Amino acid sequence: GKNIQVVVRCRPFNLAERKASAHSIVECDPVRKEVSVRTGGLADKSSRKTYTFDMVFGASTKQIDVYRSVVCPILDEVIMGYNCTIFAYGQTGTGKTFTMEGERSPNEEYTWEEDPLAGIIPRTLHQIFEKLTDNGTEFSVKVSLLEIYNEELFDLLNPSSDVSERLQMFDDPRNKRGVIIKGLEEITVHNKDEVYQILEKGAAKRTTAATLMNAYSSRSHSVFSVTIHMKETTIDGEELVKIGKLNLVDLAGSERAREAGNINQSLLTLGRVITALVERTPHVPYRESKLTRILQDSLGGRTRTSIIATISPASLNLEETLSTLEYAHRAKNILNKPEV
Amino acid sequence: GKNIQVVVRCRPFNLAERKASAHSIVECDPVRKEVSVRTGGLADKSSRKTYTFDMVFGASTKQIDVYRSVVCPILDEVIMGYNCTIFAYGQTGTGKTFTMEGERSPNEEYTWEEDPLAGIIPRTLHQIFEKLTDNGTEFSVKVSLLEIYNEELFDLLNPSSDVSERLQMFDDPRNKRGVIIKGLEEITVHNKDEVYQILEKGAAKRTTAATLMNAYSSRSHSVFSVTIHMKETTIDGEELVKIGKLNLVDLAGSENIGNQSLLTLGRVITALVERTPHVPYRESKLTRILQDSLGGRTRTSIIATISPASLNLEETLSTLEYAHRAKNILNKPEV
Ligand SMILES: Nc1ncnc2c1ncn2[C@@H]1O[C@H](COP(=O)(O)OP(=O)(O)O)[C@@H](O)[C@H]1O
Ligand SMILES: Nc1ncnc2c1ncn2[C@@H]1O[C@H](COP(=O)(O)OP(=O)(O)O)[C@@H](O)[C@H]1O
Ligand SMILES: [Mg+2]
Ligand SMILES: [Mg+2]
Repeated sequence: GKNIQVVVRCRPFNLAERKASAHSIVECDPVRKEVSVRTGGLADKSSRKTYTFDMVFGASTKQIDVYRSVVCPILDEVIMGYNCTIFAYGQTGTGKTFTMEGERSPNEEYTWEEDPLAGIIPRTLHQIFEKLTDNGTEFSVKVSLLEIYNEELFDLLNPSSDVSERLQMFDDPRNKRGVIIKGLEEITVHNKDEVYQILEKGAAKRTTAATLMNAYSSRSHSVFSVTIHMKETTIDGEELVKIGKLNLVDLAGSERAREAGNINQSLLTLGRVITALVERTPHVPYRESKLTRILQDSLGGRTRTSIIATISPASLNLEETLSTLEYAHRAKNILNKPEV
Repeated sequence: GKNIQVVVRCRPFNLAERKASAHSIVECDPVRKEVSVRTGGLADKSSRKTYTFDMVFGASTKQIDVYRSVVCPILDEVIMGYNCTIFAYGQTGTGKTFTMEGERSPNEEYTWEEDPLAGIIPRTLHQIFEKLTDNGTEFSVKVSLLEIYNEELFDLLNPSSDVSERLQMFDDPRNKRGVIIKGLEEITVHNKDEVYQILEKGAAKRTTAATLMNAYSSRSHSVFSVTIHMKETTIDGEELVKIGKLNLVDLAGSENIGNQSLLTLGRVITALVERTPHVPYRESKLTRILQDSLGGRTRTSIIATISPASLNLEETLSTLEYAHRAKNILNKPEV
């Protein structure tokens, strides 16, 4: 048992894999919580590696089910006044952004209920407003969106100023763990719907940075953070002031010279940090990377942390799929159970 | 190079690339025969990267243009009685098979006019029958189709034989440059479009092999060889006996670089272009089977296919470097 949870989500086939005559090599067993991969080469149909995780989601798993099993328990902790983090890890094209943000799909004007393709960020903001409104709590909601590319922090919500200028990050006088990112824009969200316009502004800026600086999303880490100030009151029950925070991280693809070197280095540090938090090993290498330094005040002070590892089912991507499963296995090691 | 030609064919964006709002990072200039890749963001950048080749084919290039430009001169030499080869090299999904055999229109074939989607293989077979009949040449055509996977040969046209059966090569006593592929099926072609029927049998065999032997086509080399026996008679002229051969190779996906067969082919080509002492023909089964071609009097051509999207920047750059190393041409002045 842990406050740290590692799960795997397999996506369905894409057109390119079909056209290449790829074959299915992944088998997902949600009940036993295992994923098995056929790794055979020429004339080898008998070899297949099996891994076990906290949860396993197959190709048919819907958005709402990932939200209910993974995010719900975590948002509960946040509402109680804690700081938590959720990561999306995997090869480019396997579903990280689909999982973290989701899509709207052409159909027009959305009621109030959640779009079936909506991701974690959208559903999270919707629930915060719904839950806090229903219980009479006095609250305020603000979000921020920064991107880490080539080890440099870029604000994706700052209206003006936009161009290039990095943002400065330095340890601030106060109790340890935290850091201060000066200038980082913090947009106040007034209603549950307002989350979609905010994302747009972010996406638009994201594109400008990719085109005029080659800061492609597939090669950068996206940190979307939501902070909640809460104050509830009950007659004959004292008043409580709480502050909660949830970091939703869409990591760079796991598959220039150092540009990719730093990426591999940032992801590997994250692995070191996680595996460390799982084993209790005093001292975790937070400082070894910009990514882990920014989320330090989220991973340290006890809280729930989850990692969603996305993979492809196709033979054409055997190598990266195995790499992703290995990385996930290293983060939190859980033995396979008997009876195949 | 002279007889060795290296060209580039960039494909159009695909659905996945659009839906991801991918950025076009390659520019193809057919007139200057250059390919440029944007590696810098264009606000700082490290500048583009320009390569020059014998020909560059943009995204709008149609099948008939590639044929008219790359194949015609080559088939002319084949009909003269020579051995030639054409390769399609590149990342899975860039157009190797679309280029080498093409596709068929889901409906109306218009029997007499080549399906616009027809690739090099079908067009070639059709032109062979048309040209030799028109000049009254006595001739016969035969074809073979094999795939190489993890250095093992598999016959795709042998109706019998189980899937796990491989072919064994042997040195040909009559020619040091040649090889004998024992038991390789050579189907006689009696008329034009009968090529499609033969291509289907091979595809069915390839599917079986993928299923029962894990020989995935995206990780294998496919070698289609057509042999033409010719006897041309002209009263008051000369009586010519000829044998022509054309090998059409659809290579394994280039992302497979990182077995070594692709690097051995690259080295063999570089050596032929730069005329260096020894050509490493024997360092791979692919170059060994094709040694009879590539050598002696022969025109050789490599069609390198690429993607224009930022999503495949990595593999596209790799392909361009491989193509440049095979035959290095100096960039003209930025003029
Ligand atoms: N679980 C899934 N269900 C449906 N489509 C998915 C799923 N995972 C991935 N996809 C598809 O794959 C594409 C690429 O994944 P998306 O997340 O952009 O990027 P990445 O995997 O690089 O984060 C999307 O267009 C989407 O249709
Ligand atoms: N130049 C091109 N013109 C038209 N379609 C192309 C071109 N290049 C690629 N495509 C399309 O992209 C896909 C490429 O797959 P394929 O032809 O199998 O080649 P790759 O062999 O190198 O796997 C096919 O769907 C094909 O129709
Ligand atoms: Mg993404
Ligand atoms: Mg192909």
